[PDB]
Amino acid sequence: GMNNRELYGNIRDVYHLLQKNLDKAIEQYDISYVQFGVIQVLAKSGKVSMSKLIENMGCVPSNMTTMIQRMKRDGYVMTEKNPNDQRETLVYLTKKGEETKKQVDVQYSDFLKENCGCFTKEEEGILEDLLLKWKKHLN
Amino acid sequence: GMNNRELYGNIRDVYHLLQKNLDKAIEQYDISYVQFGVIQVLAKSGKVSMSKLIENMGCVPSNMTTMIQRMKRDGYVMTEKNPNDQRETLVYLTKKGEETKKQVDVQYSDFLKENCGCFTKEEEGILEDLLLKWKKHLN
Repeated sequence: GMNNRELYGNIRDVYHLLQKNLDKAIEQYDISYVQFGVIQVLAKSGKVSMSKLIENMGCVPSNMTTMIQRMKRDGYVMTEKNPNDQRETLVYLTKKGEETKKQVDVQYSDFLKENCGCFTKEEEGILEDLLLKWKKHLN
Repeated sequence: GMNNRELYGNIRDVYHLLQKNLDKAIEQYDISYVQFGVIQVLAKSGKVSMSKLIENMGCVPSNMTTMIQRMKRDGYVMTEKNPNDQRETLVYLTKKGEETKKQVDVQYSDFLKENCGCFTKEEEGILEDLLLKWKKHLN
């Protein structure tokens, strides 16, 4: 009902304020949350496939191939055809992108503190329980 | 720290499971959350501008103009140049899109119940308080 609808709305609003505030925080590095996400994904995993990257993206945009090409010319990522399967593209961080991650992690750390630090320790425990209960229900 | 980072992660994960589950729910109507969003925005407001629509989108995709053209050929929305300002495009729902909203609202109502109804009434009140506290902090 209106209680369920009000809850869906509150969770989206908080999520959207968090992306807005993260984008503000990483602004200086000429990247947005979407490019930042790719850099985080590609640092953890090694040289993965385009498909693996799309799968590992928590949220996939409506222009991945275009968006990666932009990152390719910018010098953050490098793409190459897999010598085994010619219809597959492997993607990985360049030295510059590796260095860009290091520099952005400092602003990201500050982002999490300044934006996810408003609750008391008691409230954090309550919020954690409730959000994990919600995950189990949805998957 | 790790508490702040774990909280950011939990809120994103729940949000992403909600879009996944909504897309599954509205699948039959040949639309995704992004097209559904536009239909909801355009039903509430009347004939708005492309800019107004982009602003009123809680989350704006990386291909609005392309994505609206797709909805234009599909017959959900209609676009026209404003006779006052020629460099401005006005957008609005067609009869089909108006009818599509009616039919999707039934599945959306079921989506909210099946996905945002897992908490007790006591928990709903606690979750509401915590999420509103988070909004005030972020804006």
